[PDB]
Amino acid sequence: HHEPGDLRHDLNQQERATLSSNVQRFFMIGHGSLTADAGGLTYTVSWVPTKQIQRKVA
Amino acid sequence: HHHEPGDLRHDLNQQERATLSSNVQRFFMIGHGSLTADAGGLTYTVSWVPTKQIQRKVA
Amino acid sequence: HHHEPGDLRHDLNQQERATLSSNVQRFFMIGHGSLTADAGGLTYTVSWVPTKQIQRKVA
Amino acid sequence: PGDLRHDLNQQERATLSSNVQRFFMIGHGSLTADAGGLTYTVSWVPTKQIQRKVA
Ligand SMILES: [Cl-]
Ligand code: NA
Ligand code: NA
Repeated sequence: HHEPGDLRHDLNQQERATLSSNVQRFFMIGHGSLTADAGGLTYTVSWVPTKQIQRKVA
Repeated sequence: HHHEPGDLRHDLNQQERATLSSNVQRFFMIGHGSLTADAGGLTYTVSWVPTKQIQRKVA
Repeated sequence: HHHEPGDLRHDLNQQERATLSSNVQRFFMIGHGSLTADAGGLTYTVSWVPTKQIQRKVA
Repeated sequence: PGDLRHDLNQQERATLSSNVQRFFMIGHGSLTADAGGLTYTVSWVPTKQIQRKVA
């Protein structure tokens, strides 16, 4: 799988999996923005993650 | 009692929503989209063409 | 286990998609299309007329 | 072009051509058609080394 040079580059699997879950949950409970264009869909959401992760990415 | 936003999720059924949430989760895990440090926190953004059944509805 | 977008790729067979992926990798290496910055990250976009066979499937 | 590839070296540009190629196959991005022909677009964050350069 692709290894992007964004904030996931500094997180371990557990931490990345915690964040993947955050995003999936937010999508289900109505948070963020799902929009469509010519291309397809874009989902965007912002949040403050748990402190353990927040210290690492903030 | 979850918020029900008026974005594209407004046009989609529960199954369609659950499928897309799965796309978003997996995309996060497989390194797609962009995870940046925003003002106070994180922003995750990802773009994709959904599977055919959903594509029919959104296109 | 890959994502199966409902875009034109939905309508193409494995070999036609293989060929197009090659067309795209080639175009990138020879200066075609446009590689630009943000969205957070990179966007690459390229337009082209594919072979007559693929052409008929996609129009 | 005088886009980002202008400033990227051969290893970097090859890496990205491989990203683009793999993303096409794994279903990421958007393949659409016009009266023209086909358009493929995909966005992504490259490996740190390249992301550090283009951001
Ligand atoms: Cl948000
Ligand atoms: Na896609
Ligand atoms: Na086109």
